[PDB]
Amino acid sequence: SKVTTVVATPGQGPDRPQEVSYTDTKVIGNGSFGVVYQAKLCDSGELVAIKKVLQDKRFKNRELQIMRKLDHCNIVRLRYFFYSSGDEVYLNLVLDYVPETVYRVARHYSRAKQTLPVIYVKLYMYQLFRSLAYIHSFGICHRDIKPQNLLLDPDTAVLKLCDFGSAKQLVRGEPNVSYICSRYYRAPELIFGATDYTSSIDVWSAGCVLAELLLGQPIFPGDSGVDQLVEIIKVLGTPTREQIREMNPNYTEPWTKVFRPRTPPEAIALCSRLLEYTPTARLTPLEACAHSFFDELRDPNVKLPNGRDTPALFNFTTQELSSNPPLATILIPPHAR
Amino acid sequence: SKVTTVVATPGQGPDRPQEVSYTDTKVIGNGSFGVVYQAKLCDSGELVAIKKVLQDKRFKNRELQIMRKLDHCNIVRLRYFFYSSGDEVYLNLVLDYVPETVYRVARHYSRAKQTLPVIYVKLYMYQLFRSLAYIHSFGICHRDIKPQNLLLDPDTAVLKLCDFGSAKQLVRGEPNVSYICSRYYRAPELIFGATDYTSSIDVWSAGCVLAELLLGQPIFPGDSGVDQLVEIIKVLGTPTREQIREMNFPQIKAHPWTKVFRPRTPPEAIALCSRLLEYTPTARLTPLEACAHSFFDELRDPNVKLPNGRDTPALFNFTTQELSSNPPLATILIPPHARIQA
Ligand SMILES: O=C1NC(=O)C(c2cccc(Cl)c2)=C1Nc1ccc(Cl)c(C(=O)O)c1
Ligand SMILES: O=C1NC(=O)C(c2cccc(Cl)c2)=C1Nc1ccc(Cl)c(C(=O)O)c1
Repeated sequence: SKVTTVVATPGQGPDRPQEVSYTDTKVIGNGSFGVVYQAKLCDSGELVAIKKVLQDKRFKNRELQIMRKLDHCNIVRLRYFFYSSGDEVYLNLVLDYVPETVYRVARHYSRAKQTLPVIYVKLYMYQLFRSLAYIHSFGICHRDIKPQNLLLDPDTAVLKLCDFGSAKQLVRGEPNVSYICSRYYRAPELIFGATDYTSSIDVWSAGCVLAELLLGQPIFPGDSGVDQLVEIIKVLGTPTREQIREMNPNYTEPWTKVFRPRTPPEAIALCSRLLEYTPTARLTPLEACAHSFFDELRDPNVKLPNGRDTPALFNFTTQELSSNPPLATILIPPHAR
Repeated sequence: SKVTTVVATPGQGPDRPQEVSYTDTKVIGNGSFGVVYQAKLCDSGELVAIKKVLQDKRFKNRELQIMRKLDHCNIVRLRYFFYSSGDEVYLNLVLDYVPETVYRVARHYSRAKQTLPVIYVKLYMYQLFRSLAYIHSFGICHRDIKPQNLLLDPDTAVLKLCDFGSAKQLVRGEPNVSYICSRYYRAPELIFGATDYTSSIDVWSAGCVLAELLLGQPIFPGDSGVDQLVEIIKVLGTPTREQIREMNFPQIKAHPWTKVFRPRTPPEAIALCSRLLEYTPTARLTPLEACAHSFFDELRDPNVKLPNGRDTPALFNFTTQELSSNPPLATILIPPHARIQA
């Protein structure tokens, strides 16, 4: 059918635009400040997604700047970006296409009264943590970690983090808005309105995703900040004054009984280390990958339930390990090339 | 059949302990910080609600203290309150029982593609505003105005505000937490984390309820603070710096509200919405000023009746306390035929 041709700029490297053509354009949903479509590149016949947002024009788009700077196997990649109109100027990001979301998958198991096999919970959570160790190493915080922003390829078990419309370089000393991050996944300090939060808010969110995958429903639900805190308190106990001071300095004023009996002790151990009141006490993304809960992924014989091999899991780079190099000794198993 | 008898304290009358007996304790759902049961009073065979919450001896119950001082035709009345067993202490509040909530009713119309007949939108919204004018006159802010806390009697069209588990006396100068209020109904200043907010946050919430009833769905939805703001901006335009300062993004302009609602929607309803949903807290109408808005002129008509043939509920029995906010408004709030000597 219809073929659109544009002059787009590659996401990485030399700023040397090239002609790009795509076809079969259908709307595939909705993201942050725009609309995501799916289309097929004519040259390679490969499927891609195209996010499209209105552009300020006398202002540089922050999502685009953060994206042109990332290259990781667990993050959707910016392939190109170009401008289009409708006066109104539109910015178009040409990203990797991924068929499913962790959201929709978990829901399937949920209404069928089934619980996602723990092997997948491991594969998915591990990859999310690698992606976080990576962007954090650049001082970037996603600020919207929730199941809906976790894409999955069903057959390969590869997971990619997406939607960077809320991502931001967090600089010690500068303040940041506290109204970011979706309900159920917001870290306590965000609920208490803190504006001096660090990247550990992403870890709390990830902790909520893990717990949700093991539980079969959100662990800290609530229509208001108050309700959510009541849920959090029911599990982490009441915050000591010291703990309240470390989340937000301007306040105003078991863990096994939580999950079914089958659930592995490691999973619960990891949860408790992620979901902590004190921001500095939560594990770092990298420290999480090296947690025993992921030891099965480091087994040489591990395979997917469909018979296939696991995705790339050990191809760590120096950038990725910068957070804490000595961890390579665990992160990279003996057999791994 | 089982029967429970307890010695409770009247809700407002002088402290003369009364023996109360009830039967049929059945669960009706979750109220903030507790569970609410339904029960039938033995004698009158009248239904009541009983909100049971955990009472930690360290402090006195703030919801209880607030409700004991309240008595208005559009607010749930605290009939009696007594303590009970559990190894913990449970505070029990015997409240008026009302069969439906605005949430459930707007929902039936919603998942069937119809909107609530405007006459009902008027009756319900007006009563909500009276209830707000009243508690605000005491300096109390509900802080959780949403469809689920708006009870309705189907036959009489009477509306009662409930769930005061978040209500608080707001004192100029003292700070207040900003994580109160349910998503979709939070005023901008709350989203921006403000801690010096006034009772006008209840008005913003009420504005969201009105818009929702006219629209058939929430007017400012969003899973995050950011999303909600984008929705608010799409309609109120971008906040000027001055407006941001009084409260404490891809710039968009003023959105003619009429584009927002269905065509057929009354100009008065839209006018009222715009005057309620304002960035500047001090610019939003007061509860009382809202009741006197032209959108409610039909309720002041002497011939007005309910679609089921019945008369409208009490709407003009205003008290001095209620009007304290601005006495001169009585001249409009109390229509002529409501002044005819008996
Ligand atoms: O294949 C994709 N690459 C992407 O970058 C995204 C994506 C997903 C969420 C937000 C943004 Cl900004 C982009 C894809 N998919 C997508 C887009 C919108 C929706 Cl609404 C859904 C979905 O939930 O199914 C998936
Ligand atoms: O008849 C009632 N008197 C009341 O004060 C309440 C009520 C409603 C909401 C919160 C609280 Cl704390 C009490 C009633 N009803 C009620 C209680 C719980 C639920 Cl969960 C629902 C409901 O939504 O159906 C209605």
